Amino acid sequence: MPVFHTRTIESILEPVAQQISHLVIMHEEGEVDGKAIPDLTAPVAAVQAAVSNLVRVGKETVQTTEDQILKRDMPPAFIKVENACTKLVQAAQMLQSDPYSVPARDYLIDGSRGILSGTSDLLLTFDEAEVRKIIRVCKGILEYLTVAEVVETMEDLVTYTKNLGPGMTKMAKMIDERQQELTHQEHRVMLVNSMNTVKELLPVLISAMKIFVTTKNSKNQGIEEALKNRNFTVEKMSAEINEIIRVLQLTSWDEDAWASKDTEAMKRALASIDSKLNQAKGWLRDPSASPGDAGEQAIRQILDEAGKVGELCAGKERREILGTCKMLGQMTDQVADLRARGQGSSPVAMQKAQQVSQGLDVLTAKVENAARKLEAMTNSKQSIAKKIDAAQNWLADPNGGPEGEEQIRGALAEARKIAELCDDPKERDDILRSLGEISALTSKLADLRRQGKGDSPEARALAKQVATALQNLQTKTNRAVANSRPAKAAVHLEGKIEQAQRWIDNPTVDDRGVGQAAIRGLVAEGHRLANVMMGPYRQDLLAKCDRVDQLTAQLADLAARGEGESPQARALASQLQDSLKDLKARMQEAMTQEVSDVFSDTTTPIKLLAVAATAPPDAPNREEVFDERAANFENHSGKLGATAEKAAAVGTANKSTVEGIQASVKTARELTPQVVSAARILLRNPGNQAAYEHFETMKNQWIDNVEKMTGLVDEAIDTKSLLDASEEAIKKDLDKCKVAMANIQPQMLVAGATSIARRANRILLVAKREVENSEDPKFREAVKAASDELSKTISPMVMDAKAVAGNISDPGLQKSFLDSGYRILGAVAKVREAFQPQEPVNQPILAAAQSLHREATKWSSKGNDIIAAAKRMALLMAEMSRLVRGGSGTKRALIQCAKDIAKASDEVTRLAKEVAKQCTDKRIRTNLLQVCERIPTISTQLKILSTVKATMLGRTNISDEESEQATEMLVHNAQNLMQSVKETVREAEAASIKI
Repeated sequence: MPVFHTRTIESILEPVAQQISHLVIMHEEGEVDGKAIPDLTAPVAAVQAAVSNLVRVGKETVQTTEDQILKRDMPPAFIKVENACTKLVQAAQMLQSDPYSVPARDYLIDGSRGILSGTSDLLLTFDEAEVRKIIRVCKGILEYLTVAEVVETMEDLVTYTKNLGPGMTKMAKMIDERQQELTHQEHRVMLVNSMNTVKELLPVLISAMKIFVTTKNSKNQGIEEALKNRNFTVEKMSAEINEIIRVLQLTSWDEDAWASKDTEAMKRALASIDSKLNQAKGWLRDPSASPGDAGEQAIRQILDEAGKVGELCAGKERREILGTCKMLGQMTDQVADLRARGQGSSPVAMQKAQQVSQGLDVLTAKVENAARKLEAMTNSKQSIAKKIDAAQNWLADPNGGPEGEEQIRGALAEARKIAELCDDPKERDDILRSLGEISALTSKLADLRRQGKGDSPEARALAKQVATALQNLQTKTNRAVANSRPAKAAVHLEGKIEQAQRWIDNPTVDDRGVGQAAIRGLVAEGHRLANVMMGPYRQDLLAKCDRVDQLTAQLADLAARGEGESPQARALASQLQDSLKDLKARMQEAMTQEVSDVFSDTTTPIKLLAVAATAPPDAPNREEVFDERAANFENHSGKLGATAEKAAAVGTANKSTVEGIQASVKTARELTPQVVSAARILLRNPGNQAAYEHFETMKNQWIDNVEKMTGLVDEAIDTKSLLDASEEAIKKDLDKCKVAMANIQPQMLVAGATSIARRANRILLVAKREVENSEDPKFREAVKAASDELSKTISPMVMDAKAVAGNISDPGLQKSFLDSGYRILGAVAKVREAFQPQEPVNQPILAAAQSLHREATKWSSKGNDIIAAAKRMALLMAEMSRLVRGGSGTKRALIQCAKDIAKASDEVTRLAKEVAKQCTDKRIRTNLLQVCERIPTISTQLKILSTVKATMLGRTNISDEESEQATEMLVHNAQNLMQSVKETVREAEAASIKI
C-alpha cells in the first residue's frame, strides 16, 4: 500500500506524483480511445531521473549497508523498481517502435503504477530500518531501568546517573529529531508528550533513586515504598516508550491503537462497576430504608457504566446491553414508584428484589465477558505481530537449504492458526476464510522445500510467495478486529453526537454494528446527567431520556419496514435530530449544576482535615469525624472526578484541554489517595511536626493541583454556565444567615461565610486565568478588575464573619452581615457578565442530503471560503465512492477530480491557517494547532491514492482483491478526511465568537 509514515516518503513521492499525474493520463486515451502518442520517452527518462537520485541511493545503500534483512527486501525492491525501469524502457523502446503500437502501448499503465507499487516499498525499507536505529536506543534505556534495581550501590547510581547523562543525549535529540521527522499531529502529540515523560520522570526517577538512597540506612521502614514507587516509575516509563515504539511501528491510519485506547477506560469502568456495587449490596442489605432520591446513586450509577462496557463489545450481546439498560432500570423505576407510597411492600418484595437486581449480576457476567471478548482480542493484534515478524527470523535465515529450519516454519504457523482460532467468537463465517488462509498457508508451509536444495537465491520467489501469503494474512488479521469493533463515539461533544447523527443518516446499508451503539451514548450520559438529583427533576429528564430514545426507536423499527427505511422514515427522522437537540442543553444544565456544587467547597473538608490535624486524633469521636471528613474526601474525588469526566463528556473544552483535564484527572485520581494516606502517615507518626510540616507541603501539593484542576475544570465548561449555579449557590446560602439569625447559630452562620470565601477564591481564580487565555486585552481589564473588586471585598466579609459571630444577638450587626453580604451577589454574577458573551418526502436523499448540510449549516458568511470549499467537500466525498464503484473507462476523472480534493483540503488547511492567526484566544488555538497540520498532510495523500486506483483500473484482468484494497483506502482516508474537515468547519465558529 502507498504509505505516508515518514515525511521523506511525502517529500519524495509527492515529487513523484505530479509528474506521474500526467503520465498515465496518456495511457487511457491511448488504449480506450487509441490516441496519438505525445513525447514520452524523455519524460519516461525524466520520471526515472526522479528515480535516478533515489536509485543511486537505491544502489549505494545496498552497497553501504550489510543488513541482510534489509538485503532481503530492499534489493528485491531495488530490482522491482528496476523491473519497473525495464518496463519503463521496454515501454519506451516500444514507444519508439511505433506511435500506434497499442498492444505495445499496454505497458504504459504500469509506469505510474509499478513505480508507485515500488517506490512505496522502496521508501519503506529505509524507514523500516531508519526507525530501527532509534528503536533499541530507548529500548536499551528501558532495559537500563533495572540497572539500579538490583544494584544497591551509590557510586554505581552516580555512574548510572552518568549512564543517563549521555544516555539522555541519545534518548533526547534523536527522538527530538523524530518529532521533527514528522511535522504532523496524529502521532506527534503521542511522541512529544511521551517526550515529556522521559524528561519529567528522569529526575523523578533520580528522586525515587534518592528515595532508595534513603533506604541505604537499615533501621528505617522504607523498604516497601522504595519498591513500589520505583516500580511505579518504571511502569510509566515502559508505558510511553513501548507506546511510541509501536507508534513508530505503524505506517498509516490505524484501528488497533484506538482499540488499545479503549483498554484503560475499561479499567475506570470496571473500577466504577465495583465502586458502588458494595453499596448496592448494602442497599440490598436494607432496601426498606431508602427514599431513592440520592441512595439510588449506589444503584443507578452502577447501571450506567456497564453501558459503556456494552460500548466495548458487539454482536447480539451488545443489543442485550441496551436491552438491559432500557429495562432493568425501569424494573427499578417501577419499584421506585412502588415507594411513592410504599405500596410495593419490601417484606413482600423478595421475588421483586431479585427481579429489580436481576439486571445487575447477570450483566456482571456480561461485562466480564465483554472485557475478555476485547481483552484477548486487542492482545491478539500484538500476538500475531510477534509471530509475523518471527517468520522474518525464519526469512532472515542464512540457511540456504533449510532442512534445519523446518521447525520455525511450522510452530509459528501453528501459533498464528490457534491465535486466529482464538478469534472464533468474533464471527463464524469469517473464521472459514481464516481457515481459507490457513489452508493456503498450510501449503505455504509445504512451499518451503524446493529452496531446500541449498537454494537461498531462488528461494526469493517462494519467499515472495509466503511474503504475499503473509501479506494475505495481514488484511484478514486486520479484518479480525476491524469488523468486531464499533468506531467509538469520540468522547468529546460532537464526536459522540455526529456518531449519533450518521446512524440516522443511513438506514439501509450499515456500518459494522457501530451505529446501534454509536447513538447509545447520548442516552448513556443522559441517564448519568439525570442521575444525581432528587425525585421530581430526575423524572423531568428521564422522560426526555426514554421517550426521545423512543423517538429514535421508531427509526430502529423501520429496518423491518421494507429494508432499511419505511415510506414514512423521513417523517420521524426529520424531527428526530431536534428531539435530541432538546436533550443536549438539558444535559448541559444537568451537568453545570453538577460542578458548582462540588468543586467550590472541596477544600473546606481539607481545612477540616487540616484543623482536625491540630486537635488530637487520640480520641474515639474526633478522629472518626476527621475520617468521615476523609470519607467525605473520598466522596469529592468521585463527585469531582466523575463530574470532571462528565465535564469531559459534555464540556466543549479543547482537545489538549480535554487531554489536560484528563491528565489532571489522573493527577486527581492519584494524589487524592496519597494525601489521605499522608494524612494517615500524619496520624501514625508520633508527634512528628516535621512530617506534619511536610504534610503541610503535601496538602499544599494537592491543593495547587486541585486549585489548578479547578481552574482547568473551570475552563472545561463555559464559566457563564458555571457562575449561573454559583450565583444561586450563594442565594442558596445567604438565606441560611436568616435562619442563623432566627436561632442562635453563629457557627452555622460563618460556615456559609467561610464557604463564600471557598466560593469567591474560585471566583478570584477564574478572572485571573481568563486573562492568560484571553487576547482581547481591552475587555480583560474588567476581568482584571473582577478579582480586583473581589480581592478587596473578600476581606471585610471575613472581618464581618468574625464580627457577627461575637454576638449574633446584635441587630444592626445582624444587618451588617447582609451589608457585607449582597455585594458578593453584586460581584459573583458581575464576573459572569464577562462570560456572558455580551461585550412524500424522499428516502434515498439522506447520506447525501444530510452530507451536504452537516457543514453547510450554522449560517456563516465571512468564512464562506470554508463553506464554498466545503461544498465540493461532501459532494466529491460520496462521488469518490460513486466513482470507485465506476466502470473500467472511468480512471481519468478518478485521479483527476480526486487530485482536486487535496487542493480543496489544502484550502481547508489555509483557512485553518487563516483562523489561527486571527484567533484571539490561546487555549483554543491549540486545536488550531491540532487542526492546521492534520489537514495538509493527509490531503495530498489522497492525491497520492487518487492515482493508485486509477492504475488499478483499465487493466481489465487485474487482481481486484488488491484493487479493492485501493477502494477501501479511499474509504478509509476520506472518512478520516470528512471527519476532520467538518470539525474544521464547526470549530471556526467555536473560535469566531472570541473575536
